Amino acid sequence: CDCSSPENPCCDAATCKLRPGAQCGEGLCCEQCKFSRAGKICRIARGDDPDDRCTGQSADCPRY
Amino acid sequence: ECDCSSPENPCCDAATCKLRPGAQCGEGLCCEQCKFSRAGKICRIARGDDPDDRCTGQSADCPRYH
Repeated sequence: CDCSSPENPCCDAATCKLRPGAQCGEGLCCEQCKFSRAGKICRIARGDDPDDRCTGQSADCPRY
Repeated sequence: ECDCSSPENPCCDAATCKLRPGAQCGEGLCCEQCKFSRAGKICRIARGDDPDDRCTGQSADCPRYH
């Protein structure tokens, strides 16, 4: 399934796959079942590291 | 807090539980030896007329194509 919970409205109940038009159902870079905009900051870094940012292409917040 | 779900994962420094030097990931269909898979690698086979899902080259998840 594309959603770990059957309560999640981002997935069609009948198939447990993403509902029509949906790109995601969870993650720091998921907003109303769509990918966050590319470059949205999703993890604050410390020391001299760059902040992590959303890809536009995925719902996880990857290491930059 | 941590970059790996399990302390056994060698992709993370044991002392900090953050990604070891040079690592980009520790898990996921688009993670290969603690590095992101190449952009466009197929990571989920689709059916009917759907495009297959592909790795981004900048994340370790396998996202829905768009």
